[PDB]
Amino acid sequence: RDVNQLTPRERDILKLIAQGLPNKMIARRLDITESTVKVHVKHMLKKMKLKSRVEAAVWVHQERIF
DNA sequence: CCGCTGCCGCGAATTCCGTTTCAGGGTACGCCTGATAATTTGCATTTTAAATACCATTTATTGGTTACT
Repeated sequence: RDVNQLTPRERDILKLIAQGLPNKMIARRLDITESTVKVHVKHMLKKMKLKSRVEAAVWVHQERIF
C-alpha cells in the first residue's frame, strides 16, 4: 500500500533497495545474514503485492517526494 | 743504295681543405587541325541510425519460514 506504513527497519531495507544496492550488499551494509534480508524482502513482496524491487523504486521516485 | 733526321705519341706524388651551384648565342610571322589534358556523371563495395536470429554458462530473484530478543 503505502511506503510509510513500513517499520523503521522495513523502511531501512526499502531505502537501501531504492538506493540501488543489491541484496548481498544490503547484508554487508547492515552486517546481517542473507536470511534476514530475504525475510524482509519477502514480507515487502507479500504486503506490497509486487513482483520486483524496480517497480517499487520507480514509484517511490515518481512523485519526487524527497 | 738499310744510313739519319723529324715528326707524332706518351708521361709527370699523397691525402684533406676552400669556393663564387655562377654567368655568356643576338634569328618571324600568321593559319587550320588533331591531340591531349583537362573537366563533367554513374556503380561498384563498404559501412548501415542499427534491426535482426540463435546458442551460451552464470547471478538474480528467490519459495518462502522455524525458532525465539
